[PDB]
Amino acid sequence: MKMNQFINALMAKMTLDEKIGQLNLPGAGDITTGQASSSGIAQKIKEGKVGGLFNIKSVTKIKEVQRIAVEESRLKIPLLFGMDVIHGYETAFPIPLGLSCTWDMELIEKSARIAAIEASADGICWTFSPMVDISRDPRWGRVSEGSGEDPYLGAQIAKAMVKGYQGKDFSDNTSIMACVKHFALYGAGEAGRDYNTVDMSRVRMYNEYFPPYKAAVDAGVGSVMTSFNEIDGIPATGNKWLMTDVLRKRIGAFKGFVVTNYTAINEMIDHGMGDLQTVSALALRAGVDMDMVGEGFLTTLKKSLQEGKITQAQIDAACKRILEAKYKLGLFSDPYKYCNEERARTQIFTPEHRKIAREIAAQSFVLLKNDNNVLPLKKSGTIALVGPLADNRVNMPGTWSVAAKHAESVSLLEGLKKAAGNDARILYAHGSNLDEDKSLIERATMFGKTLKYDPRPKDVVIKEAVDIANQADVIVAALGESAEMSGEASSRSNIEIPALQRELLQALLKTGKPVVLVLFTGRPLALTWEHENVPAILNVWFAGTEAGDAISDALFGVVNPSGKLSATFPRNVGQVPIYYNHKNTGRPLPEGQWFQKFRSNYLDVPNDPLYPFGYGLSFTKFTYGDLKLSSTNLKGNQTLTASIELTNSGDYDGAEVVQLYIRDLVGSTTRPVKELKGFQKVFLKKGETKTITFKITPEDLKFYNYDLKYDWEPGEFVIMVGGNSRDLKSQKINWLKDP
Amino acid sequence: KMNQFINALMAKMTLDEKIGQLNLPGAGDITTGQASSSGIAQKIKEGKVGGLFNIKSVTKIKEVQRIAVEESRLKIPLLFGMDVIHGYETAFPIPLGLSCTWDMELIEKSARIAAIEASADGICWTFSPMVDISRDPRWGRVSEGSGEDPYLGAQIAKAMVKGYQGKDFSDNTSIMACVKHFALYGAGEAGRDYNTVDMSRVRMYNEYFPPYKAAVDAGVGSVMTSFNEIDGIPATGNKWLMTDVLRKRIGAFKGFVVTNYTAINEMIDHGMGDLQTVSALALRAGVDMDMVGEGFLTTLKKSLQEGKITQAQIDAACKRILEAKYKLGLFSDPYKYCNEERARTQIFTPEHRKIAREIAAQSFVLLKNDNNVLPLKKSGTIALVGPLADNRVNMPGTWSVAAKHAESVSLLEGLKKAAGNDARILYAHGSNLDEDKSLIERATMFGKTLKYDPRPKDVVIKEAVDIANQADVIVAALGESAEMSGEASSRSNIEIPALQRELLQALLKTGKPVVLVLFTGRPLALTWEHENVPAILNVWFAGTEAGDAISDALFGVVNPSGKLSATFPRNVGQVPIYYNHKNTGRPLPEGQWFQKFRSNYLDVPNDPLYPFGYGLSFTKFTYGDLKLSSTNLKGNQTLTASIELTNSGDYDGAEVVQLYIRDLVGSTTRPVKELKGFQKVFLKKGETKTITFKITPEDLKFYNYDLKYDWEPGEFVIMVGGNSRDLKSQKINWLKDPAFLY
Ligand SMILES: OC[C@H]1O[C@@H](O[C@H]2[C@H](O)[C@@H](O)[C@H](O)O[C@@H]2CO)[C@H](O)[C@@H](O)[C@@H]1O
Ligand SMILES: OC[C@H]1O[C@@H](O[C@H]2[C@H](O)[C@@H](O)[C@H](O)O[C@@H]2CO)[C@H](O)[C@@H](O)[C@@H]1O
Ligand SMILES: OC[C@H]1O[C@@H](O)[C@H](O)[C@@H](O)[C@@H]1O
Ligand SMILES: OC[C@H]1O[C@@H](O)[C@H](O)[C@@H](O)[C@@H]1O
Ligand SMILES: [Ca+2]
Repeated sequence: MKMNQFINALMAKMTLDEKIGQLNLPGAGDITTGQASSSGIAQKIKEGKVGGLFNIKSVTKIKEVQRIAVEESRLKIPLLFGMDVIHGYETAFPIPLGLSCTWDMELIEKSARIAAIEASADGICWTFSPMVDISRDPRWGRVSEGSGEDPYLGAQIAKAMVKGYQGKDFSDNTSIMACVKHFALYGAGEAGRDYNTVDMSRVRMYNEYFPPYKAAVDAGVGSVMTSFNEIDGIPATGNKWLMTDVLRKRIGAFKGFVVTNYTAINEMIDHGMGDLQTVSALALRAGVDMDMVGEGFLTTLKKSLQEGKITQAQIDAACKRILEAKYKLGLFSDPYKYCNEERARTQIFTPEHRKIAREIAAQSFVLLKNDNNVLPLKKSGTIALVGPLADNRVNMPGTWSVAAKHAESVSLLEGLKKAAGNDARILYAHGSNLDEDKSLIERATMFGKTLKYDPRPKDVVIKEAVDIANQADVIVAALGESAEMSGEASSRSNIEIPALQRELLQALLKTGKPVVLVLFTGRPLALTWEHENVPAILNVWFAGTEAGDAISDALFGVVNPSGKLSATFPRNVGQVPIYYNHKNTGRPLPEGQWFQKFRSNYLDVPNDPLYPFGYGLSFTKFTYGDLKLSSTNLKGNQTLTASIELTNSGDYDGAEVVQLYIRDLVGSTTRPVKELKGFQKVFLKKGETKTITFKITPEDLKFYNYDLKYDWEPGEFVIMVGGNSRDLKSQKINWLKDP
Repeated sequence: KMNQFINALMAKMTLDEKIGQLNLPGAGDITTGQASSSGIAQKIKEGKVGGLFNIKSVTKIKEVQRIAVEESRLKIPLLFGMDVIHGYETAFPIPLGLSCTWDMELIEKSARIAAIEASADGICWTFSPMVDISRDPRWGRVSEGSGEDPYLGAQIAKAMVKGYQGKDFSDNTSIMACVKHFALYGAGEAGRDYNTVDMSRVRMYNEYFPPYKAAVDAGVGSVMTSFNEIDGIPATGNKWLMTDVLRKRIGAFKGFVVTNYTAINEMIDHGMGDLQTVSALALRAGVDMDMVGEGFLTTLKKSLQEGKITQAQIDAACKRILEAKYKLGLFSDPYKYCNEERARTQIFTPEHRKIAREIAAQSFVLLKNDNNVLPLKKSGTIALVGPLADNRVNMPGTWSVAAKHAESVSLLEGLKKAAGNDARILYAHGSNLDEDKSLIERATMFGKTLKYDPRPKDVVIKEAVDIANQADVIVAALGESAEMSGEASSRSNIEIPALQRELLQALLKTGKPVVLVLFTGRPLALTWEHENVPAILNVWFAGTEAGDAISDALFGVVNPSGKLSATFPRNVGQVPIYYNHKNTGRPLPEGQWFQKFRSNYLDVPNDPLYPFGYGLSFTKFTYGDLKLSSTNLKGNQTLTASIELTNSGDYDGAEVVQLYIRDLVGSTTRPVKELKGFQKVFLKKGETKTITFKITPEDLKFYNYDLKYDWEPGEFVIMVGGNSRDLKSQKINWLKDPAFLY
């Protein structure tokens, strides 16, 4: 009895309403433990009207709910239990944007593995993750959930995430089904405003935005979630071209199912697509399989079928897909597969898990500036820790951490005191609130992620910090955003550090003491003034439940920072969108020659971002020899070997991310000045040299041309290697086809 | 006839002579007195020059044309072109400013006068109008266009072509127009000039193309390509664009295509290949004339010998250039536009300046007028303060290459004239343009300098404050310099320069009522100014008559009647923000900012500061309820929509009544509203008039997902008011007629 036979047999037993019921993923409402079977959701499950549920927590609650299905519904079809497990379950790793800066695919996969272990131990068998939306717009709150602006890096991370979640077998009780989102183009919302209109050409979609989604699918992701945005004037959720012709294009078949985003079907009414029945039929016809919360499928599909607006086959295909996911997950052989109390008791938020998170977090930090050897700090003397983010636990996990043990996180103050012990004195001061305008603080600290609010006049509180700082040999400024300043529906028209904090920072600098800016953020910020005036800048994103410890490992040099930016840091928001893989234009500005009239440039700011893609410093220094190519004249399907000597020429052991970029000089369409095509993170002891090697083939040269044909064209290419997208060793080559 | 004449001419022509017609080189300096031995002379004699541009003075142009007529083998005369953008010697407001008149008659007149002056000076071809839609205030070239709306843009494009070209090309008072820049130029990424452009086909057709199309339908003689790529192919080499779109219908276009300045050569930089390759690409795409770069002149013959182009491609391009010259009357009289007497009497005349002054005053947009600050009483004392208070050469704005910049009327000048003996005007610099001198320098190129005060800003501010304290009202002339906009004048910051904001603050702090007369070439972020300044008059850049026109507004000689053609954002973080937007699936209900999980920001409302079509008056206008002839229509019927407008204020005035239509449901998402009509009407104080609009299914059509141009049966909302924001509305139902389905 293989899957297809079993599933066909089952569906032959089902009524029309039961098939439709499988397509329903409703909101659950409150469920009183001890009386699940008589709760609001119970009746629906009993009537076969529920295919799955989500964001229900605890194996105890889940088992009982699952028992209603197994024992009290006619066919005893078990439910899927999903959740947003985004960057950890109870143990929280850094936010995804932070994790992507590790450029370490092993660590990425590992964090996903541990998340799956924890979530599955607590009854969850399906996560709405990874989010792989490409974005070039820092205003958008959701950049925190993604992996930056690059399709290659993004695609690599997609594979790592899906593999971590899903393992080699869906039926394993430590593996959960992943869900790539949000298909598609969500990250191009106009003016960085969440949910706003998206528009772009087909050729831009294929080269610049689609690749990460495709990587997830090729990796075997089990499901796909639709996006809130329209494309070509049709909401993704109702977009047949996208959901059928692209997603399920013959060769490269996606086998899983498509679930809508939260009431995305109903929102098509607001989009302007028609009434609930109309937009529901549109969604099903497009290839949508499961309806999240809005119940458009449940309440309208029969009427449409009776009216011949949809077919039985359409309903059947969607039903079968849901049932197949359940079968693959092991639910028809054991509906309680993911419900073991002892696993939940022993495998969640363990000391070992927290240790791994701590180690992973330290490798996500990006050191953006370190003048005059300020870092690492000596573990002696006195250290002043100042800022609205110095001593707060609940913000450390950042946004999208619904299952995290927020109140058990390690504050920076806590982590610092511990690491220092009796070797160094740690002094503390609030310094300032998150921002002037209390109402902004409030909407930025939703979901219980509150900060201590100081009712005293800002000058009073600053004077307090300055006077404390004057007693220290070095100041550590913990500034930046709060957790919920990014995330969903957290768009900012201003991407600077809040004025109040900058005013505070100014006061700290004026003490004359060395200041280290420890920066908390869920997005790229505009930091020109900070870069000019602060000796050392460490971007720690949001590091998770172990933030305080991981950050202290960095500060004292237990761990040498090795992160690299996966997204461009602009000089101001007026530069947006600014990104490394751009076209040359017909009037490029020669490097270093800002400003030039009649070139492509601004009157009031240079063209360069502040920090480019791939940027990141170390406590040590890395020296690149000259790029060596095995050939500069290639023919057909040959392999080019590119190699380079890398030397740790600094004072500390450390790792660096070696990056490979390729520029296609001439094409039938304009080609980007460069695109990432490989990378390698390597650790080097002080004074050690290693040969780093990349192997290139024509596959690395391919792109989607004007007719959307994926292929490469003969001609000249530039091969580049270095420690960021700007500082590169390069060499030109000629690559020819052959008859 | 023309066809027989040109065919015969072309039969006499050598390959090189045909190629030469396609050349539009830079001229280099031509010493008046020895044009026939100048640098450009030899090339003309050899038949290598199809035309020239930016040569000025009928005297010079006459002697250059003589070279072609008397000293070339076939005597084929030249076109003479120029950027006549908003007036020749008499400067009208910058285009964006002109757009705010919402007066198509006035607009056509300004073009008419501009053609009269240019043609009188030997010019027979203008690189105008630029009709690029833009939703990005950062782009300095918004100043050259007409805002963010396709319908208003299309109406203006039509009015401009009509004004220039008149009834017949061969009139010595008509010149050939050139709609630019085809296409999509105004969507350059991050508002940085020349930067990458990218969008969907369906957005192109509904949102960006219409103005270009109206130019063509109005009979524009030529089209200029743009610098941006499209779908990864530079416009100048984009065959789909230049041939499939531009020349889709039978005899739709029929004119010729010229490249932008070295746009072919720049395709090399784009990454499309070498000069020959990109030249051949351009010719195949449908480009006919090569501006400055000489890629056509130097490479076409080789490409032809190599089979990369065809003879017929060269012949077709050459043919179009000759037809242009034929239509313009050049083969009948190569000197037609070369009359010394016309040039002496018909240019920068008192009459022309008067008209410019009239038009300018109609282009101003009154953004705020609290507590009846405006209009000013012509009595007591008035303090004029700001870096734009007393400067002539900036008044004409950018793209005013033929303007009499130095003869422009400064604001101090106009005000003192108007005040006469009735009020005393007091002046003070207040501050420089910006705290950054190198920014000032680069923002005041092309000779448009501002006098620089080397004293400490605080000393100068105090100087102005002490003057202000002597006045009963203060007039602050602040904003941009002329060349802070225009080409390659992109700004990442769209506020009034910080130094000036600081000055402004010190003025308000005097307790005196302050009027902000704002000089700008772009929308600016003005939330703070709107919050603190009693009155705000946006004067754009009004031309050579700026001071007189502005003074007309200030004292109430002319009741301001302009309305924004582009949205004013609260900050650059909202960009792009525009009125004709999609609803999204999570729209923020009106008045409800902030709402979590709706489409909105944490730190700023969704609303711009001032919406499309916004404009105040010295008086007030009351709208009655919207009357519709029917709520249930079928097939090709006419809906009549009427409304009572009443002047309920204290002054005579005009207001622009705007018609918007919303298509509620569609096979694709439809914008929450679209401008579909307008009428500007003058009303005596207390007068009431019935404004009427005729609506048909044509007004309902759009380009669907498959790019089919059609309307769909269903509900629509008809809206009327003096704002894209404040409207009377009514829903209707419109069905197809089964009988007439074809
Ligand atoms: O001046 C208008 C016209 O100038 C064009 O050429 C520039 C050129 O780019 C620059 O190198 C030189 O120093 O100045 C000349 C003339 O100003 C420019 O390329 C055009 O876009 C511009 O419209
Ligand atoms: O909670 C996450 C989820 O909430 C969704 O519904 C919101 C709803 O918009 C709001 O009115 C209510 O107060 O909170 C609920 C749920 O907390 C929201 O629409 C989703 O996008 C969001 O992911
Ligand atoms: O929680 C389920 C879904 O809720 C939606 O509102 C979010 O946009 C998704 O990212 C999330 O997976
Ligand atoms: O001078 C002719 C052309 O020069 C170009 O550089 C400008 O961008 C065009 O708008 C202008 O018409
Ligand atoms: Ca190539």
